[PDB]
Amino acid sequence: MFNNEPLEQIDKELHDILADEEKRQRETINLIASENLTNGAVRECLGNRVSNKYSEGYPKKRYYGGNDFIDKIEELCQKRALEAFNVSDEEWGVNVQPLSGSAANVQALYALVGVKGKIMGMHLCSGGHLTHGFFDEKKKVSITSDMFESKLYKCNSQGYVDLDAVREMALSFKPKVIICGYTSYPRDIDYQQFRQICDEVNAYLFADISHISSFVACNILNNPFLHADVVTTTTHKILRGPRSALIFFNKKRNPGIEQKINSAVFPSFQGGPHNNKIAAVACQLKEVHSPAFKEYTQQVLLNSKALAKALISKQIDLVTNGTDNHLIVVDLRKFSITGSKLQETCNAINVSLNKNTIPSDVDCVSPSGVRIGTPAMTTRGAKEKDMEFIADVLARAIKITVDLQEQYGKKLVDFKKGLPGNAQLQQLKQEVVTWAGALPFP
Amino acid sequence: MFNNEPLEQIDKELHDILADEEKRQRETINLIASENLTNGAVRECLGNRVSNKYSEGYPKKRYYGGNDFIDKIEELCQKRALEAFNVSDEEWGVNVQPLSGSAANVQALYALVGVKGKIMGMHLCSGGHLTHGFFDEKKKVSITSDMFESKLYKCNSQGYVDLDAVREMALSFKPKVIICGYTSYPRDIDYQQFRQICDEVNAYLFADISHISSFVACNILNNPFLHADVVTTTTHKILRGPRSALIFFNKKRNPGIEQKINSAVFPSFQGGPHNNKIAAVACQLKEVHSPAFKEYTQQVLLNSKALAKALISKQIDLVTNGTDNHLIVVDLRKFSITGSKLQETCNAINVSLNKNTIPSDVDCVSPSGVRIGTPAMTTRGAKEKDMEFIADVLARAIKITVDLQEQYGKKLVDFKKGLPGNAQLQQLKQEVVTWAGALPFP
Ligand SMILES: Cc1[nH]nc2c1[C@](c1cc(-c3cccc(CC(=O)O)c3)cc(C(F)(F)F)c1)(C(C)C)C(C#N)=C(N)O2
Ligand SMILES: Cc1[nH]nc2c1[C@](c1cc(-c3cccc(CC(=O)O)c3)cc(C(F)(F)F)c1)(C(C)C)C(C#N)=C(N)O2
Ligand SMILES: Cc1ncc(COP(=O)(O)O)c(CNCC(=O)O)c1O
Ligand SMILES: Cc1ncc(COP(=O)(O)O)c(CNCC(=O)O)c1O
Ligand SMILES: [Cl-]
Repeated sequence: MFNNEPLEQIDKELHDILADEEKRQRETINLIASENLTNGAVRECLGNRVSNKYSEGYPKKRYYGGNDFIDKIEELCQKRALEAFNVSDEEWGVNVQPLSGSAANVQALYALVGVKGKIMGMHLCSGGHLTHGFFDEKKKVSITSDMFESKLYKCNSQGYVDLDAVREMALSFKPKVIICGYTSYPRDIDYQQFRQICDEVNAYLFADISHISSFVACNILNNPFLHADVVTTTTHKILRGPRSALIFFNKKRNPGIEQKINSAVFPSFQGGPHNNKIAAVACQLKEVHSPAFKEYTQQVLLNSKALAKALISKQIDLVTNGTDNHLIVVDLRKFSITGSKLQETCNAINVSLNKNTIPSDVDCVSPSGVRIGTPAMTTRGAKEKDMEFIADVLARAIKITVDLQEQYGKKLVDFKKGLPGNAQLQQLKQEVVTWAGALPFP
Repeated sequence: MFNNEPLEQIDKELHDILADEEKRQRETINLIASENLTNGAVRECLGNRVSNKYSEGYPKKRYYGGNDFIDKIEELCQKRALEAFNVSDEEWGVNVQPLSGSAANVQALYALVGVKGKIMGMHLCSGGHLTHGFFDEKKKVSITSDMFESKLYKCNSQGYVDLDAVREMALSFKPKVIICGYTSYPRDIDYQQFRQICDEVNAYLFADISHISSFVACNILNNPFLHADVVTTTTHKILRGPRSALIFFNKKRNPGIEQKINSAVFPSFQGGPHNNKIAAVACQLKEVHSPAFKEYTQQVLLNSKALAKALISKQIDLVTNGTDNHLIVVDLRKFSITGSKLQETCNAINVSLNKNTIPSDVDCVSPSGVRIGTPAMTTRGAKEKDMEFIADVLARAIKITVDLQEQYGKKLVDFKKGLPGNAQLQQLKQEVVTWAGALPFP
């Protein structure tokens, strides 16, 4: 007593928009550091009938009948996750049920410190995530500044983590958790140094490696698993999985952490797991452990380096003057434009990026930079030689933005009046489209 | 630089388990009150490339480029949602970003009362959800008992909500929110009466209609939208959508509630929306508003009434002695067996149900009932006449359970040694498979 005609038939209205979306993705230079493109197999898992099953709890201990094959999927995903990050199931545990990065983080922090517990994270404007305790004088923007007592460490004026500031703050504030691993941080992290500050104050070491996970799995960047108590990561960014998350926990350093984290995910926060996600994660984690995926990840850093190098060669300034990873933050102060303007300009030419703060940004109403990254385009086969074009396209967009602002003014509503039908923008779009639309698309 | 082989080729291990899961779903009598089967259209949305897009924020106010077609999908889903529940966009608003029911509830409660705020919900044992403030003597089991101050009202010894007890509790405790609408409650709710109790003590009325949503839309059961300040619902149960949730809020009764709820969902709790979910939710919400779907939902209640009636005709006791909705709770005290034993027995014959408390239960270690429901089997085409067969199968399972406990003992670990290779169970399983396997399966 259901309707089984295809999407296109049942809902032509929705099917048009999705078809539109697919054309825009195919025809965009996607430079969002946190985006990627999933393969057909990951998307086959996400559409699988396994999302019909309620399976609250954990393997073998399910509050519903008929969970025998769901248990195998969930245990396979845990296995592959410990394999991907080169950890022993004797020493490390992983919860695979968290619905996304933000949920995973609030859950993991709750497990460690409880309500009113103290945490330390990097400030938003310095590259930290919302879920690392972010707040404003005006309000407690994240739940992690409200359900917990949070304190925020800033980076220095060059953009680097200042460990002397982290230690000083940890000694006076005495948090139970210090969060490192970030959202728009272009350098690697001295986890050992964090571990040393946490041992000093008897605080847990939380590493959120969502943005850099693939590097950690492939041994290209530092490994927080040598030093960290908890490691969270989303699966949808550089790792190239579905939208989901993983909480890793060190049983050897913290006996009984396993039950606290598992009880935090369920029944404290979540109800039913999303088994289509877990399937999809299982599938991508198998790809992650092959040497082919390591080649992809290597290519991501090779593209990021080149893209950084080409922008500097066109007199564009970068936070920390470079990158150790997949992402760059461009400082736009020398052109007297905002990242909010460059994002609209770039949207008009099919270039996807985001506005981003820089260390000198006092207020998020006008961020002075944009963040870009290479995972997505590296998935489409762009090589090092291809990065000069992207750098040229971004250079041209900055210049057009400067022209548009001169003509129409620094007010954002006014600036947008300048964009539609602009002949250079139409010309740049056409160039962007022709190159992007040519690339392999999963 | 990706692998585009199909799922079967890239990951044969995982593909087999999923083919196994599909076979088990096809050949199971699924009586889980919270489960259903999605059509191929909803599953096409869930596997769509729209899940590649980061779109943190709300339509038009997005922190990333390239969100033009995502904004249309997200505004289409909100529109279709308000249409489905027969509310005007001038008086009612809806957030469509919550990842699941538990998230929706914690977010909505936070919006209304904040950390340390006071809430009242129905106790777990009496049919309430975990997210309605559930705790026990030993621990704050749900975050809704810890981040909030919760108190729990019980149903009477017959299983019905005791409004007198809710009034008494509200006057002494003075909560800021009262939650009604439940997980294992077999009757309809007098929301007006709740609205009257909330106006007395200036509390918000929260209706969680996850289990009865299709009835509320189709106008078969009482409508909490006439009375409630907030309505939450999952989209994966009787409504038959993907795994997601909706928060509805009453703008007329509560000017400014829109911002509170939207900011609670993001950036307080969540990060990026899962756009494949929102597409999927959009698709099914269109079906929900059709006359075909009302027919389905009427059939759910016609099946549930008949199933109640046939079980009573075989001397099986039901909590409240019947049902006004899609679900029944069988009291197993007269047979001296537990619901945990009947769940295993039923799992051995491909009958999916869950163990469930009844009002006399003092421990969730030994629940005295099972909950069953008709949405799933109703989706497979089962009519009123077919409920006698389901009732026959359940009666036989209870009888076999009694026999096995007699032979092997009351101990749960001992009882399971009875189940494998049991000739009658093999006979019953075979009978279950034959009827289930033949039905229409989306
Ligand atoms: C949207 C989002 N989520 N997590 C983030 C962001 C980022 C972000 C968040 C915000 C943000 C989001 C919600 C609330 C607030 C507070 C406020 O509006 O004052 C800021 C703002 C910006 C920008 F550039 F507009 F200033 C950026 C970006 C990755 C998009 C961010 C930065 N910078 C960091 N560090 O992390
Ligand atoms: C799994 C789950 N989520 N929300 C529920 C449940 C239900 C449930 C939760 C629980 C439950 C879940 C987690 C933690 C606890 C506390 C404890 O184990 O002591 C109980 C137990 C049962 C049962 F029957 F085993 F006793 C049932 C069922 C729908 C499965 C439930 C009941 N009864 C109610 N009212 O609501
Ligand atoms: C370090 C980090 N942790 C957690 C999250 C949360 O992920 P969800 O969106 O799945 O909640 C993000 C999101 N990253 C935002 C961005 O870089 O675009 C992140 O960058
Ligand atoms: C009334 C109610 N509200 C919210 C939720 C939470 O939904 P998620 O599982 O999607 O978090 C449930 C789950 N229902 C459990 C059951 O009846 O089987 C529920 O029954
Ligand atoms: Cl999903």
